Amino acid sequence: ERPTFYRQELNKTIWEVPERYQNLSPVYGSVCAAFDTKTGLRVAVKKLSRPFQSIIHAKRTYRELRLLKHMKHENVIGLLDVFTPARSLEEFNDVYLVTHLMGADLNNIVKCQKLTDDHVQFLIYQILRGLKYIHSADIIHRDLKPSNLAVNEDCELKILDFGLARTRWYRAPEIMLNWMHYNQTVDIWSVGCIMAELLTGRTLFPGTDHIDQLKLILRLVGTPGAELLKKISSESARNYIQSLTQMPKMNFANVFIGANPLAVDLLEKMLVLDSDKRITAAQALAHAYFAQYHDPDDEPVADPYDQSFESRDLLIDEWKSLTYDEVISFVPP
Ligand SMILES: CCNC(=O)c1cn2ncnc(Nc3cc(C(=O)NOC)ccc3C)c2c1C
Repeated sequence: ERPTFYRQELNKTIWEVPERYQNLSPVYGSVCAAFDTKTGLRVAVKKLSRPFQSIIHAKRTYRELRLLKHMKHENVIGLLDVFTPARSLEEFNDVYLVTHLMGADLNNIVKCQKLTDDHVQFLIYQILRGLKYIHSADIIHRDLKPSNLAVNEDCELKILDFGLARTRWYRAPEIMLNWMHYNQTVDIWSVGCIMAELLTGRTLFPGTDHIDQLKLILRLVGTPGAELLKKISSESARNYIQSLTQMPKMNFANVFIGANPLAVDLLEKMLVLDSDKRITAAQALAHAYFAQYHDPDDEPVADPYDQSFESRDLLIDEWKSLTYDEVISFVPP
């Protein structure tokens, strides 16, 4: 039961999409905003770039599609559709993924603007809820930031681009210097930088380079204590820390002047150097800063997700064909 595609040489790249998708307006892939005719609903259409013209892209293509098909949560971007103009696995070299189009990202909401505590509470609460879900399926975002967080006019939020990362202002210090083995709280640190910027209106750690980034982070969290350093195996990481000039951790109360007391408590719990001791998503959800929204019975986790392919070393065409299977087997929500 195929459909009828049309061609749009607009962008500097050719778009070949189904009839229902009209008024393509451009906005690892090029994305267009478009108007779905079948639903009168505005969507986001993504054309994957050279999905199968390199082994890394091939695997990433398969990875992104599996994740989108499996993830069903109100705070995690969902897949409306996936298609290709190709009529056979031999013709397949293009992949399109369609999503809901939201009104704005977080990069603009705080665009030189301070929010209200309730606004912040609600935004951060949804990130944590969507994060708990993703983390439960054993997926980590890795590059969470204002731009991949999509919000609509009613402040309802969805997480974008998770699990692909397998733009320095939101990365955990341990994932930046490559020291102490990282865990899921790497996303918790990003949330910290985002929640802070949401309350203050300014970028928490607005670095100008890798080295200068660690500077700012350490200016606030203070240099790693003996407890942390003793757990750091990397010699190169140890040489760097031991070479820095000692610095005390600041009191977040005298940093986040005026913010709701509990906000500062949650913050302090999120912006910790010790990944071992950083609060988790599920744990941050139970925090009192969220008593108005917290609901232990409406904070779902993900059904088991088979990721074994991650340990696969296949050929481009093997990845290509597996994707083709995911494409044709797709059924809309
Ligand atoms: C607030 C205004 N902006 C938007 O609505 C908006 C802006 N973009 N930009 C890029 N991609 C978007 N969606 C998307 C995300 C993934 C994905 O997340 N796969 O990675 C696991 C896959 C395909 C698509 C189409 C997107 C949306 C929905």
